[PDB]
Amino acid sequence: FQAKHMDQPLPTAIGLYKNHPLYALKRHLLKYEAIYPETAAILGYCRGEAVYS
DNA sequence: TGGCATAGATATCGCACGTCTATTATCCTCAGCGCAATCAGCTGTGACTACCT
Repeated sequence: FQAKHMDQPLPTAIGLYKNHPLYALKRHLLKYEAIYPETAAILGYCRGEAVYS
């Protein structure tokens, strides 16, 4: 099931990345949330925005 | 027959509305210091009495 889920390239809507464990966009990060490491792998690009786990 | 203007279906991000929890100061009340008019003991005054000449 995890392998099948990873087969999805990226959702079509930026809003789908909000508070999503597999999506986790940049703008949606809360006050206490930060990307570590800052050199993490990019899962994809949605409308110019990089996707991180 | 072939390329592109234009009408249809579908979301989509930005903007505003309803709601909550934070991680270290403020406010009544009592025992101990004061200020203002009587009253008793210290001090001053008058009289009793032993002592010296």
